[PDB]
Formats: sequence, C-alpha cells, structure tokens
Amino acid sequence: KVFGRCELAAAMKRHGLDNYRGYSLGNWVCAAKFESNFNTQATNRNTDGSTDYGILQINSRWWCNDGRTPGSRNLCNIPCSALLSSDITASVNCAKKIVSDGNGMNAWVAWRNRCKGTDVQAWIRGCR
Ligand code: NA
Ligand code: NA
Ligand SMILES: [Pt+2]
Ligand SMILES: [Pt+2]
Ligand SMILES: [Pt+2]
Repeated sequence: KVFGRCELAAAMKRHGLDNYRGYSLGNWVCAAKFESNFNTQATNRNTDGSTDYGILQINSRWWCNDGRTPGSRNLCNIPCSALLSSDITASVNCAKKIVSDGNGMNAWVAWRNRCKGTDVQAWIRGCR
C-alpha cells in the first residue's frame, strides 16, 4: 500500500505517535515520506548483508529477523516480513522500541537529513 500523508498521519496518531518521546506527529510522517515514499512494501537490500524493511525502513541487523543477516539481535522480536504489512501496527510498535532502546529519531538517516530542523508540520497541515 502507498499511503497518503493525511491517512498515514491519522493511522500513526491512532497508534500513539503524536508526541511519542517528544517527537510530534509531523516528524513521523516526514520520516516515512523520505524513508519509503509512504510505501509499506519498500525494501532496500544493503551490501552488509542487512535489509531495510517497510514504511520506516527498519534494518534487519538490530531490529527484526530476516534469517539471513549477520549479527542479528532481533530487538523488536518480529520477523522482518511483518514490517511489510499493509497495516502499520508492527512498524509503529518497532519504531517505538527503537526509541525506547536509547535512540532518538536520529536513528533514521532520512529523518536526520530531510526532517530535522524543518517545518515538519507541513506534513500534517490540512489533515483531519
Ligand atoms: Na517499517
Ligand atoms: Na535482527
Ligand atoms: Pt489501528
Ligand atoms: Pt498501537
Ligand atoms: Pt491498530
């Protein structure tokens, strides 16, 4: 599924991301836009043997298990295929685990580079 910005905002907000650990909703929407272009099925297979999965491009070394990545920690306790679902719940829950495990949103490179310090509210502006 490829989400709209406002549909993704509403789905994220139902799952508690607005103001999660002091990161407003727009931050989360902005991160998804620049990680995956709102596509739940996005994958990026890396040269280090790891893969980035789903709408938030969560990586298979530390966070989810794809069975083929060296160094697997599986800290979200999920198969990476769960992060390719058309509903976002597993991705959102894993993203909250990532922040709970001592990370800011800096853990997402596209957040750092494309959202940090910008008018992130644009990504929710005009939405119900
Ligand atoms: Na994801
Ligand atoms: Na892992
Ligand atoms: Pt829901
Ligand atoms: Pt939830
Ligand atoms: Pt839900």
